[PDB]
Amino acid sequence: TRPNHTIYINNLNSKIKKDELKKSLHAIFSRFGQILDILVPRRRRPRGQAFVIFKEVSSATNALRSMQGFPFYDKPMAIQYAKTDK
RNA sequence: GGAGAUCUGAGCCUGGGAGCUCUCUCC
Repeated sequence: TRPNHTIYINNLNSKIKKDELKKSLHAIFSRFGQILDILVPRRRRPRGQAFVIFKEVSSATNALRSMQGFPFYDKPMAIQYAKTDK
């Protein structure tokens, strides 16, 4: 995997509802750059992962570095570059 | 077809979870 516009965040707190996770993510990650969209996809079992698509790859890079392992709803975020740019 | 829905619909697969397929709702 290599840098791209989208970051993949797993290990989120599934106890939080979708909309509240999307807005918290937007408020914290918008600090690094303009965000085009945030996806919290529906999966077979409790959704605990999201995609944040920044407008500039530089924003995804600093975000990936700064917020790596940072507590988010009492759970440390595990951040990656998306396998496929979204 | 499109858009949504399960810690609050479901069966498989996985067995150190970015998997597949259904069902339902709306257009």
